[PDB]
Amino acid sequence: AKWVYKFEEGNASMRNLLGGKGCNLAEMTILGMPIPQGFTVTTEACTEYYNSGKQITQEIQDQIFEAITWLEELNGKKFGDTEDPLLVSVRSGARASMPGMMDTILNLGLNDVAVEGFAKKTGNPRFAYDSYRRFIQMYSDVVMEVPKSHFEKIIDAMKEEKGVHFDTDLTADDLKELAEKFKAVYKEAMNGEEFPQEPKDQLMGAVKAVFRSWDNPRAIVYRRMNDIPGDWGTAVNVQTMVFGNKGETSGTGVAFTRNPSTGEKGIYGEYLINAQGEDVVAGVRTPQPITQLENDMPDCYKQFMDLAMKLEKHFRDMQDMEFTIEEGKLYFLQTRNGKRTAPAALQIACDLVDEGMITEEEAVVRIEAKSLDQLLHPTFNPAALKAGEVIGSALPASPGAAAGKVYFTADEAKAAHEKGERVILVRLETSPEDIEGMHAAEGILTVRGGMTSHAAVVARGMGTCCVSGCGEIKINEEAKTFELGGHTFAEGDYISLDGSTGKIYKGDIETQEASVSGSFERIMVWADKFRTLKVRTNADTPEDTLNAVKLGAEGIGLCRTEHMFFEADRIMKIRKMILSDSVEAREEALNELIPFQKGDFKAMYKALEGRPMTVRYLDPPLHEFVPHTEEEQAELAKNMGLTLAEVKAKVDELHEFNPMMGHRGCRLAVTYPEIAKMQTRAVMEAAIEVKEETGIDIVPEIMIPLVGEKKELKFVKDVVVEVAEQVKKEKGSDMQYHIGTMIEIPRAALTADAIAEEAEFFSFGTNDLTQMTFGFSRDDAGKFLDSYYKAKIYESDPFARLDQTGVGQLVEMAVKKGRQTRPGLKCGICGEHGGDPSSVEFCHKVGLNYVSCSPFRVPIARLAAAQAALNN
Amino acid sequence: AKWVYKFEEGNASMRNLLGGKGCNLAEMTILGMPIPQGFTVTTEACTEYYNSGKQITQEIQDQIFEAITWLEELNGKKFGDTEDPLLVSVRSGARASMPGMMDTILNLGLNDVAVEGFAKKTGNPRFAYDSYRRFIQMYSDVVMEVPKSHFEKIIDAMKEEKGVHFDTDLTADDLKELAEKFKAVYKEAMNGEEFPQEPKDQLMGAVKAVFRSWDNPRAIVYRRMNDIPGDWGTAVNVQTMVFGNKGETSGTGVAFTRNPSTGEKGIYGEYLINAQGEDVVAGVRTPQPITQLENDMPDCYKQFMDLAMKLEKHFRDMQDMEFTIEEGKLYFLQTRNGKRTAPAALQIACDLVDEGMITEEEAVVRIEAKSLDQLLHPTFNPAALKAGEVIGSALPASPGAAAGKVYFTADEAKAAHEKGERVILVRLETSPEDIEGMHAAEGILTVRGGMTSHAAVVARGMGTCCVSGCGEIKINEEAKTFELGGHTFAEGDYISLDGSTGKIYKGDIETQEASVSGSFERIMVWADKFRTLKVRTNADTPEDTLNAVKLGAEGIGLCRTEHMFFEADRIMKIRKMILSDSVEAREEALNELIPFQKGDFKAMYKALEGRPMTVRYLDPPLHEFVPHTEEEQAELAKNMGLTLAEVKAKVDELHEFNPMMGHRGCRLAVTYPEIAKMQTRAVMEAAIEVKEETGIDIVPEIMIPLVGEKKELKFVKDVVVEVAEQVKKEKGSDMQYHIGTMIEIPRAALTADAIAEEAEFFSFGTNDLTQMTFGFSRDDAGKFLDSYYKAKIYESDPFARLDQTGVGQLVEMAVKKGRQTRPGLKCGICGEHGGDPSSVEFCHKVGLNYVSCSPFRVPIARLAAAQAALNN
Ligand SMILES: Nc1ncnc2c1ncn2[C@@H]1O[C@H](COP(=O)(O)OP(=O)(O)NP(=O)(O)O)[C@@H](O)[C@H]1O
Ligand SMILES: Nc1ncnc2c1ncn2[C@@H]1O[C@H](COP(=O)(O)OP(=O)(O)NP(=O)(O)O)[C@@H](O)[C@H]1O
Repeated sequence: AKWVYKFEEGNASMRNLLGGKGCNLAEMTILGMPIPQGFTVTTEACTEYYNSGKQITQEIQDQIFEAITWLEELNGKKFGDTEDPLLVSVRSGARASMPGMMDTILNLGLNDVAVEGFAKKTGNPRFAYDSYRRFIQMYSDVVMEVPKSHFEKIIDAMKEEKGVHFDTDLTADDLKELAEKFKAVYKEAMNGEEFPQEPKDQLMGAVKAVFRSWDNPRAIVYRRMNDIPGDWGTAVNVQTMVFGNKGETSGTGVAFTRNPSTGEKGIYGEYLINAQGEDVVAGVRTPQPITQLENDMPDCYKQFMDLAMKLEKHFRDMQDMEFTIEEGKLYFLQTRNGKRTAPAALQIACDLVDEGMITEEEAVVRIEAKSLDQLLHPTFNPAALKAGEVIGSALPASPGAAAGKVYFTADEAKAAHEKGERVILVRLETSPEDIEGMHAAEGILTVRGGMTSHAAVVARGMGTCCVSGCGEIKINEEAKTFELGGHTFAEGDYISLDGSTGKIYKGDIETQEASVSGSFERIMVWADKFRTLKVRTNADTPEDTLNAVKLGAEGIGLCRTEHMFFEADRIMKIRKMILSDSVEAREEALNELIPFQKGDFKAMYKALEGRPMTVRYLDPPLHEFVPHTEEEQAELAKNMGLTLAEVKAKVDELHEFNPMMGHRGCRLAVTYPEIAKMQTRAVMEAAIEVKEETGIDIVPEIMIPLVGEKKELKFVKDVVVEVAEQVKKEKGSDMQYHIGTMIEIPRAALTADAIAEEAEFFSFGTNDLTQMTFGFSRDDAGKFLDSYYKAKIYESDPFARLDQTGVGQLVEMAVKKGRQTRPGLKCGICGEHGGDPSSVEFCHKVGLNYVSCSPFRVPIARLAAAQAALNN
Repeated sequence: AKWVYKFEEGNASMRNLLGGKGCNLAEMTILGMPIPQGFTVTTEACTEYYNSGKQITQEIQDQIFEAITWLEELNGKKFGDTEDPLLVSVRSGARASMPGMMDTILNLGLNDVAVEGFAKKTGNPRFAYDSYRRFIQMYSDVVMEVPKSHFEKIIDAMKEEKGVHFDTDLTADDLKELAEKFKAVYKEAMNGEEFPQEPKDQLMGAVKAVFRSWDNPRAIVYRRMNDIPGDWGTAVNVQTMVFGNKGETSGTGVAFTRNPSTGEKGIYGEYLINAQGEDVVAGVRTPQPITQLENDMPDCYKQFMDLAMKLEKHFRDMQDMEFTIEEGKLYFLQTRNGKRTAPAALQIACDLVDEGMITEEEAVVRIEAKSLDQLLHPTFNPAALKAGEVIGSALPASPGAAAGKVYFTADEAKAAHEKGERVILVRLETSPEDIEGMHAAEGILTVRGGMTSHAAVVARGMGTCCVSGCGEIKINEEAKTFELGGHTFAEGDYISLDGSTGKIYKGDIETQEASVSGSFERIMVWADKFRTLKVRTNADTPEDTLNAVKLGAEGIGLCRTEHMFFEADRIMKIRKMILSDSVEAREEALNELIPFQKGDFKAMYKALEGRPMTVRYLDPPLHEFVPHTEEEQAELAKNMGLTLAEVKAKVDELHEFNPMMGHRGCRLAVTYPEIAKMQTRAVMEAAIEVKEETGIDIVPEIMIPLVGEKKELKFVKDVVVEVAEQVKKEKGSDMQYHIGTMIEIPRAALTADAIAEEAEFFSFGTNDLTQMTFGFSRDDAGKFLDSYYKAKIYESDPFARLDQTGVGQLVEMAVKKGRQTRPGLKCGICGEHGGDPSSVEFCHKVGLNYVSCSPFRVPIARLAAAQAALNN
């Protein structure tokens, strides 16, 4: 059946068939707009391809060519024809937006003859070859593997030798020449083979390699970053060209109907006099401000002006738009919802709602939950900024205060950042090839490329400062240095940028905390209103507490209690207990902890103010609390009066093949019910008084880690209660208090109906359940983990994102089961997953009471709650 | 309800309710044997009791005393009266036969007063008073907690002060003496509270206790061994007492209806005049052969014999019977299927099946499959035994070559077997309390006790050797020595024990392999004829295939690949490989093993003779295939151009916190597919060659470990399928092969449906699965497991008995979801749960094509796969 569609034959509501591109392309057409005519091979073909074993069925290929013919007819020219040839572009696009990640080829169907036809038919040879070097360039770079630098340097070395600065300055001589060299590049790079002369070769060649784009390395990166199933595929758009390389009254631009950094109303973008779209999107040549095209083409801009506010309305959201003017005749190639900063993200929403185009529901919904992390990135200290040593100033591509140490590629910057380093990456061009870098880096500095460049839209997206098109940079790539201002910067040296001023700095500038702005707060009342999951916070100190509470969090979900045991005033008391041979001896020494931890629990409860807290009883194994240093073993052995060969014997004894799975947690509490009881008293006595002290009521939750058998937790909770019951009788407190569990071990989940006979609550630590379920531990894992992403085996970080398909089955089962035995059972999530919005939604969906996250993630959790509800 | 049944009110089928010892007194009473009329309070009382916060209800209490009144009427004696009292036995016997794991009290209904009325009645004060110190004893111990260490000394402090060598020798006044001191002993520990003289209060206090028995520490251990469920509890019996301790015409005993060790046919059992059963039973005295009762009183002999033969006949099973002569009269007290050894248990069945009394089927179902482990126990080297310095000798109460270092208490013995010693237990007596020892002991040596004893029997069932009743020995528990014939021995001294002669040996006698009787071989036939499961083995070498094979093993279910690097001529290569700077350096270093490994398979392929083999690829992390010593480290560097700095650089890096959850197994081939190829080559080449030579058909199974994702196994599998077809092209081979996957990560059995699409078989490596379903290690589970069993947290050992409840869930789910996409899907299990009968059944029942257990456990799988085929 139909593998090929015509723009007119389609609409925005046909996105899964033709992409966001051909579905807005079609849409733009059906809007009557000046959109160059073409067709789309649907994402079904892409699929057929991989199952046609990276090939095109005789059927799907005839439809392509059959459709091409159709374009000829309409245009009045034949494909890659000899004299008056039809010229096409071969564009990609997935179901979703992944700016500059996949590839596109331009001017497809110029052979060795047609360029002469072309030259003569347009009476413009400068133009013909520019478009032909451009074909061999793009085509060979993408269809084959021949990299840009080659073409980038050749097109370089030649303007040098020729003593020219701009592309617009090469003669048709140099371009025909360059044409020759570009095919030399090709014929070379591929042991003999010469550049495909038949457009039916060119055409099929592109379509295929654009399907292939789907799995570019960089594409697999953007997809993980944004939870995109690597299986969707991409459609290939075949669109009849419109040429901007045709002179002064011709040229190419891209724009956002509103600011994508600031959020501000009114056009934003760039344009490039006499140029094809690539140079601009592809961060290859630095273009000028859009105000130019306004000034020096007051008409084509007024037209563009209208059509932009059309599309804004038609789509009811701020749009990024690709366009070309060919000889004073403006053309719209693309439109989409611009990827923006979170600060921007929010401003627009409030705006559109305020104006009246979108509701308060549509707002909360569209916002990319994760970008909220940006809103708490530290900004510069004014005085420090005002004293930093300016060395230069380029484009404010992406906002942010980025102080770091320079690397000249991505893989390195990433590694430097994955060491502990704060990295600033420095690059010739603004590229989506460097996405591994841009993400790693605190900041990005480039010599060329504009804010409209792909990378930029995407950098504004992730939350990476950018400063682009700094043509005053020299990059010394053998030396691994670069020159700007007066100096030369060595790899590792501190530069600092400001994606807001644009001004660049030698050195490393101070950063203070950041302010949370208005619209943020407006947005925050809506989610808060539409959501039904409560947002907790993983937090172990009153201070961590105040921070989350300030952001707008409702309780502590996980409050870990291992630091109460670690600290100088602490670590002795516990160390004593471990070396105690008598049980009373162990009791006795832990006891000397009680005034300490109770004073902790009071400091917390004070900060807490009646919000719930799930306190986490002692997690890890004793050997985490013993001295592995002989210095502190001998000291210890005197502190009590033993031979160092007993304390050394104890550790040795407590030591473990696998720490992840020792006599730890609930298995510990069992053999040493004493620690259980001790923490019971502190919590209770701290709770009771701080209620008696503040008047605000408290209902302690007590959480037991690493359970997996009902009878196990049974034994343990029986202890706690007694202690809670006595502390009560003593004090004479009627105080409600809950005892529940961590569901972190599968069997705990698998038997959730047994466990629930005991657990008053369930707390899901998928951090730990994901280790157990997967079989790898967080740490040692990294060893394969990246080799996995690049290979498409895990399309998400199981420790960063709750693996619903597997780990998730357990999460649900433990709910469906736990609640069957106890229907009014509360459940929470508290991992790192507790703040990933995929995890957050899913948790709203399998029936959670709450999610808990890091203080500074509470708002990702709150908006991610807002949307989990509305979307169901 | 009817919480109480007269003996006449019951039968065989009321076993779960009357308990075992219930349905037997009922059964036997109906057949009308000389059973002393008593009555049975039901096992449901046990439950009601427990449930009732461990108290007795009014109705139960009422139901008891009412029969106590019926009990009087027949006896013509008002219970525990003063002039002519009614004296009862309060006995315990669960629905399961846990010999002497349970308490029972003799002679309840006696006190200072009633004792006197008895001696006036019975006109025999030495007896009258003996039985009041007995009841005083057996009560103080069971209901309270006073130890036999005490009582058994004041008794000896009397047989020394009164200068007698026997208990018989003691005048009624020593007993008037021995009696009170006992009460002195009792009160001492009861806070100034004395013995109860309440024929009523004594009863309730006694019952309560007998119900409490079910959770007896020995019991619990015994319930962990024979898989008895921990919720069944115990029924309780109050029976009229007859008297073996009256005179020279009275006496007690017990006798098997066949040799319970060697299965020999005919009567076997001992006897003791002038004592109540407990003497023989508790292994507190040494009895004489029943040959004795044959000369003394041959009517009672001949009475007894007949009923033993009628008893076997009625139960179609070698009975274990208890009798007590009260003055020329005989009285049957007890009966049960006679716990035997694996030897005997095969014997009888074949005999019973011959004779014409049990079906071929039956023969199978009722052989404790797990016992066949004794079967392969090594036999004392005959030449080395002909040398053996025999020092003394006694009752061969249980068979076997027991050899190892001696300890004086159960725990000293067990704690020695933890470290890994081969221990021999040395005891005053054979007692059912010394169990942790009987389990960990290679055999046991007691000064006093019979072959018809409690512990004795439990020794035989376990397959544990026991030489009992060696009057010679003198234990010096202080110094921890014993003086026997030759010399005095020290805690740890090596000796051996021929349990088949009860001949002792000074020294650690050399041992050797053992064979299997034609009786085993006969049963093995009846196994296969009846089982649905196939059975393979965990085998790495031709020696161990050949071994497995001949035991019944069909093919191999799990061949490990590790030694192929472990080994001498192998390790340099993987060591050469790890340190390889290039993939090229790898492949190079790698291909050098192919020759080594290739034969290592051609080897196994002439050994399987067509039997299928499951080949696990490499599993561990590289840090295992390196020198973990710093001397070790440098020596390899000198051999490959490097230095300590370069070696440690690796050996350091290769380090993981938890290597169980490490970059290992399937995750290795992801980043180093060079091995997968290498391994695929070593196998594929060897297969055909051998297939082509012998002319036997060979179809390789290949199994990838630590798979938890579908895409994950295909990548490794794709690597495999290329090398495989590359060899097949080379050799012009059509050799089909199968690529399956272990299932040992929980995320695989979860997503079974996805996995089976790529994997041609599931193989259940139950062991890491357990370790991960439980969230803990086995190498590390010593430190709490003990608590857990003792505390009843865990009933069974999760690393030996397949956990049907939790882990079993994933298994089913795996075979379900798995077979939903590959109907033909073969799945087998290779754990240590592949030689556990209980585990095997669940496997049978769910649909595992086969089971695979270690070569020396194949006869257990066989029988068990046979039993479970039937019993389902
Ligand atoms: N038929 C065409 N005629 C003239 N210019 C075109 C044509 N098709 C695409 N372009 C331009 O060439 C550049 C590349 O096309 P495009 O398919 O949008 O890829 P991209 O913009 O680089 N990445 P993305 O926008 O996310 O798909 C853009 O500037 C387009 O506007
Ligand atoms: N009413 C009785 N009269 C005489 N002897 C009795 C009586 N009741 C029990 N006995 C004997 O006392 C001894 C112990 O009692 P018993 O209830 O059988 O526990 P056990 O044999 O020691 N262990 P178990 O076999 O598991 O129940 C046995 O030797 C009995 O034969």
